[PDB]
Amino acid sequence: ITGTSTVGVGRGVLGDQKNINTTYSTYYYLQDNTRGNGIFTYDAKYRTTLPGSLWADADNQFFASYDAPAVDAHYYAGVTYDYYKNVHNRLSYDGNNAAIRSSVHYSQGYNNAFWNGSQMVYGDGDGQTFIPLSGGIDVVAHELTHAVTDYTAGLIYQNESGAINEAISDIFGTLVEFYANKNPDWEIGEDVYTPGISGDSLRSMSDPAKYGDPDHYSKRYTGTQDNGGVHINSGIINKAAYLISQGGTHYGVSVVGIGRDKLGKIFYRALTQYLTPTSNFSQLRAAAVQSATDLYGSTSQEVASVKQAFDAVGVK
Ligand SMILES: CC(C)C[C@H](NC(=O)[C@H](CN)NP(=O)(O)CNC(=O)OCc1ccccc1)C(=O)O
Ligand SMILES: [Ca+2]
Ligand SMILES: [Ca+2]
Ligand SMILES: [Ca+2]
Ligand SMILES: [Ca+2]
Ligand SMILES: [Zn+2]
Repeated sequence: ITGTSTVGVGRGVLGDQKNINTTYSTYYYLQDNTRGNGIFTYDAKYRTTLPGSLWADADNQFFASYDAPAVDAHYYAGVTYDYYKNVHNRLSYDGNNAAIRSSVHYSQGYNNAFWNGSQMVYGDGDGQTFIPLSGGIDVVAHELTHAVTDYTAGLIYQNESGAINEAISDIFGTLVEFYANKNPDWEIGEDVYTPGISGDSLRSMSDPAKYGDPDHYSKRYTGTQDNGGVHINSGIINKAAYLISQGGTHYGVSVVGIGRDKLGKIFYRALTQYLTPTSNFSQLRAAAVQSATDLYGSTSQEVASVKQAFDAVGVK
């Protein structure tokens, strides 16, 4: 909408107060004009029609329980935009400052979030498996990263290419969580998953097997569930990325860690310069090796560590 840029205040899903960029024109709307061509947050009103209504508020204060998922979807989309711009010199998901749209209160008791080809969509959860999913910065960044992937490598959402697609979203979701630097970890979704159980998460990148996901190619899933295991076999790539950053010895193979920032540079370059819609795990290894070679040189430690990490997870 046309209006003037304003700054509201509210509370997110976890009860934390934050400022949000809004737009005033009769109402105060969740429209942040400070980033690209805007970040826009919508109310789906417990229905499944999308996007719903651009979120309107009478007083620019967003402290109601119903407001909390919208506050966090809007704010964490901003953080994710900042990460891609400041760290990778990428302007929004398309690289040309496309408007970022999110809808909250999608459906009833909906235990998921997704990118629908055009926008982000967040359920509220059923209150037992999940609380509203936009409360997780890693979840928000995971979703926006699907848009980045779709505009760049275009990895098809099935089998190995789809597991790479998922892992890319977990990797950058985690790197955005570290960028914001509030309780960062290598787990996915811990802030919104199972409010009655402490210490768990949807997936672990450091130990995928903790939640039944493979941590070696020899343990990959080859059935048809979950689009051929896209959220299962992502564990093999997530583990490789964790090893590249943090190091470790895994199935007897030692990896010298190079840190998060270099992990992000290597995988961002692989995603945007080398991967294709049909890339498999072996091709991802080659893309990561080439990306590290471009950035750091063929004789570098960074190249050596990429190779060790893919060796450790059985990907040649
Ligand atoms: C229990 C759940 C929460 C685990 C997991 N979901 C996730 O890990 C993440 C949230 N953390 N959501 P996503 O990967 O973006 C789901 N996207 C999707 O299925 O696209 C399918 C799709 C394709 C095209 C258009 C629209 C949708 C699952 O869905 O199995
Ligand atoms: Ca209000
Ligand atoms: Ca965390
Ligand atoms: Ca996390
Ligand atoms: Ca929990
Ligand atoms: Zn995903």
